Amino acid sequence: AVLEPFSRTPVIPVASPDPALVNNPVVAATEPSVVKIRSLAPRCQKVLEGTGFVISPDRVMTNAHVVAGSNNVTVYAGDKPFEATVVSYDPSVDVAILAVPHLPPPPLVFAAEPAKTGADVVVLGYPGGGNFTATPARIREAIRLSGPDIYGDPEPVTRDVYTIRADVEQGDSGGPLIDLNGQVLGVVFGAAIDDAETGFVLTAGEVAGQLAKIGATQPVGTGACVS
Amino acid sequence: AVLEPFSRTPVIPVASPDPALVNNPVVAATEPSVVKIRSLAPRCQKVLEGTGFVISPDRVMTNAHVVAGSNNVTVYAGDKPFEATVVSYDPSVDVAILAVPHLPPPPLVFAAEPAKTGADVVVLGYPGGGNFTATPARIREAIRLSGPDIYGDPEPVTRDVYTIRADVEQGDSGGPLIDLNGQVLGVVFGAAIDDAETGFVLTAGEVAGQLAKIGATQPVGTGACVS
Repeated sequence: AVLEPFSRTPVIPVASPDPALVNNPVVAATEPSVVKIRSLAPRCQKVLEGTGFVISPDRVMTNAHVVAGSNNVTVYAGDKPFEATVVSYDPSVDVAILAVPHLPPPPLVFAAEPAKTGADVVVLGYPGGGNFTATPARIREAIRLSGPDIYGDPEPVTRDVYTIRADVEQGDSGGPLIDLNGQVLGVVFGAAIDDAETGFVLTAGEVAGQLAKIGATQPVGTGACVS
Repeated sequence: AVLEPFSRTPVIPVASPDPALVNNPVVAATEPSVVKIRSLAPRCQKVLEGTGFVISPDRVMTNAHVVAGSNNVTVYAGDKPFEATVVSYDPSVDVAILAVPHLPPPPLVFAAEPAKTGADVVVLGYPGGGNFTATPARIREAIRLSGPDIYGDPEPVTRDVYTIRADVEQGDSGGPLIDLNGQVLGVVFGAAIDDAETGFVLTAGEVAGQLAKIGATQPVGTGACVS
């Protein structure tokens, strides 16, 4: 008889994030390029709020689920609204790119190399659709994560992610995980259900393919409401 | 005490469709402009097949649910495949428009006036992804139908539809309901669940708004897999 429990390796244990990261000079320097996204989604009977960041002039990256099902997307930078168009939308990888004419802040650069276990990193975003907040974090591990896409479609997806030790909050989706150099390590998208202090981040490598469509100008749809 | 059953008016009873409609000269004349659609949908672990029809040179109308979740759409006319691009996709009304370069058959015209109860009409399409089939039909009523969109999103939709007396088959979705003049009265999309010989057709008026995007050229997404 082979016994039939299911087991998996735990998320890599790492030290508590350094609380002082909230005051690291990288936070204030990066903040202008981290934007709030508000999406009206009457089909879903919701207003969605999340975070994005500038990837090139007039181009903002966020998660697909931050705009899924919506019919109007506004980007806020420096407490000012900017009209946005969804020009790339990928519910499998979970990334959207927005065209945002005349958006003042400069782009952030994706980090050239992967982060290492135990590294000090920072989640930047807008919890609750409120004020900009830096959330101290620590890298646990780069993993290949398999699971459903944002719609729960039949065929699962496999993506390169970081697990992090952090308290990721609703509204942080779409924001960057930055290193202490102010470069983007990935896009924060989720939190563990059962593992309280664990967040999930799409790696820079995982989202890189989306940039092939950065030159798009026409609106693409925003798909179904997330269940 | 007010009693609490639910009641509704029955679909309008009408005579059985005239079986001779399969041989009406309008069928053969319209057939070249009624195309088969095959959509590869690996996200949904399915191949989807339905029907569409030419609405303007190199432009085909079908239902959104005929291409929902797919990543490749082929149009077949005269037993030949044509590459297609989804350039408009509306899961609320349930209509997609395909750009189909160098598609030989001519367009069909939308009928200028609504059909009347009892009118002889014909459902044209490709049941089971097989051979072209004309299905005799009879108009029951033009109604305003409320219900969920194709994804079961929270907010219901209200659409102008015909109910018809007909045996609508899987694969007929997206095909035209034609009058005896060979003009398009609407787009066949569904069948009653409990009322066996009843089909549902989006009216010409209901789908007319989609034509505002007929000049689109860039691909839009195909949304979520229908559950």
